[PDB]
Amino acid sequence: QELEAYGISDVHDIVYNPSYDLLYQEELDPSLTGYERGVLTNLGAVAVDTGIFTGQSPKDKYIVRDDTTRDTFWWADKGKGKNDNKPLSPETWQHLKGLVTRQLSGKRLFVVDAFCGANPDTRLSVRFITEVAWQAHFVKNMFIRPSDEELAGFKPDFIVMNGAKCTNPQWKEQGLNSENFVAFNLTERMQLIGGTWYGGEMKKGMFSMMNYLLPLKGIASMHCSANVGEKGDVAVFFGLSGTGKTTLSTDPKRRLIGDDEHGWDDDGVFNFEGGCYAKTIKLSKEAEPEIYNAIRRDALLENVTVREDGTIDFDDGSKTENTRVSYPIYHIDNIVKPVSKAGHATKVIFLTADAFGVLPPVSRLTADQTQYHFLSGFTAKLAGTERGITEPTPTFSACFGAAFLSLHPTQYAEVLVKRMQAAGAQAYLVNTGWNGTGKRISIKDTRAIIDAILNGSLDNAETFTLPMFNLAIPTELPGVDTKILDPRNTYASPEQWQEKAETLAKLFIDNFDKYTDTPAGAALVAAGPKL
Ligand SMILES: Nc1ncnc2c1ncn2[C@@H]1O[C@H](COP(=O)(O)OP(=O)(O)OP(=O)(O)O)[C@@H](O)[C@H]1O
Ligand SMILES: [Mn+2]
Ligand SMILES: [Mn+2]
Repeated sequence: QELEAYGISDVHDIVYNPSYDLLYQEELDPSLTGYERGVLTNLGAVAVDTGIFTGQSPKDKYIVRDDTTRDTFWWADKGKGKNDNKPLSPETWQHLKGLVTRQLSGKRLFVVDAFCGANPDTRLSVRFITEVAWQAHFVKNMFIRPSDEELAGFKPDFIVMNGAKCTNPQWKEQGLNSENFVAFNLTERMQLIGGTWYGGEMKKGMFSMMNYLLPLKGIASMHCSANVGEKGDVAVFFGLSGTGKTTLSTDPKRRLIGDDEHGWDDDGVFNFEGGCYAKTIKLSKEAEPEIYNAIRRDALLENVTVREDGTIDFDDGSKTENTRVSYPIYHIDNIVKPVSKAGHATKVIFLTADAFGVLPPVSRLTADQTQYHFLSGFTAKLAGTERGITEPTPTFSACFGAAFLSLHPTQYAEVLVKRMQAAGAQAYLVNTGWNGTGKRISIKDTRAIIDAILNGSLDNAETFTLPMFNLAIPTELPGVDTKILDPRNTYASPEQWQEKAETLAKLFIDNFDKYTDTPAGAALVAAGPKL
């Protein structure tokens, strides 16, 4: 009846609000075939393969262009910086909606109702529809699980229909990138998924919608982790994928607010999600004990290698480097509860994994440097590794998450700065990546830096200015190996560091030029690196 209103017909079996026990038994059903199948690991958690897609597909992301979105969305084709917000006609949207609704017609469907956003005043009431048990599990893990009371009066104001099993044969004619699609309609308030089974598309899809609606009513919407000390002091950690937001916010000395998506309104910082989505490549029990410990029944492992005897080879990246596990946030012992939110952040930390080996492990940023490095959104990676090559490859992703921005970067920078100023927050840049050794800084050294930021040690330290990037760096910090604080010390000579710094400075300078078409942007150039 109600499923019909969405266009899904002849649904025989409806599993509304599936329990964790039911999801466990659905995933291990021995008659499942293909990518629906789960296998039980010795840690008690079920592991699945997500299919050919093992990460987001930005090239398949489309947003319907209509009178509601025309003048507010950050469109990929309106010459305002590179992004993945590709415009979609309403007519083609109706075609994709027919593909997905027909695929889900005549099937057994899982329907998960959940919240995106910790606060009733700004949260989305999302209804997720799928025919794959582990997809419903993923959304039960990653979104906010309502109370029985909230379920009774649940009134969806966004529908996500996951049609991973269907594809679009009309895509060439329609000007699309492939037979797969991840599409959003703000008029009908719906997300459609076709071709990719990857659960991340639903998580980041609703993130992108929050990123669109929250700043339009004065609320920051942020790609960050967040935690809070006993005294109520809040830290947020920005950064691109793989830079350490989840690894480093899971800190037994802090209460976890969230690991990936947060808003910032008049009362403080608040988590969007009900779970965490940790990377498991090379996962070390000794280095990341709380994340490791979260891997138990009700956690959902993705694309890991599971041996015949049920043990996991966390080292094996053969399916993908992006091996993951999701778990409800209460699989972490020390968290904020029952509501994932706290006060205003006073520490704002930009994580970056600098494969060029130039940036210092830690530096406290000026106000202009904060805006400069927020708009720049830099990280890099050794792309040549499988070829035995050191191909440092830069990524500049505005606000440390341009793939999920629905508005222009400046709109996120503006509201972040307003929130920071009102709170007297301070910002820091942390290289969680490489130095002159050609190896990453150890997790142990990085946690000690984060400690030094949070407890005021770094603020009381004697500092000097790193040349070129003009970053204030400490001579020493409690519990941190002193040699690494100056990035020049791990090369044969400061001159060898300088050669790489000049290379990276020019990358930053070229990237930043697109923000200088305003007076404020051009004024920020002086805060960036100077040859
Ligand atoms: N010094 C370090 N600091 C943080 N992480 C490190 C360090 N050295 C290695 N790592 C590894 O880098 C990865 C950090 O990934 P993490 O899951 O924290 O990324 P993220 O910022 O949460 O990304 P996403 O937004 O995609 O979820 C982990 O695999 C971690 O084990
Ligand atoms: Mn993460
Ligand atoms: Mn993320």
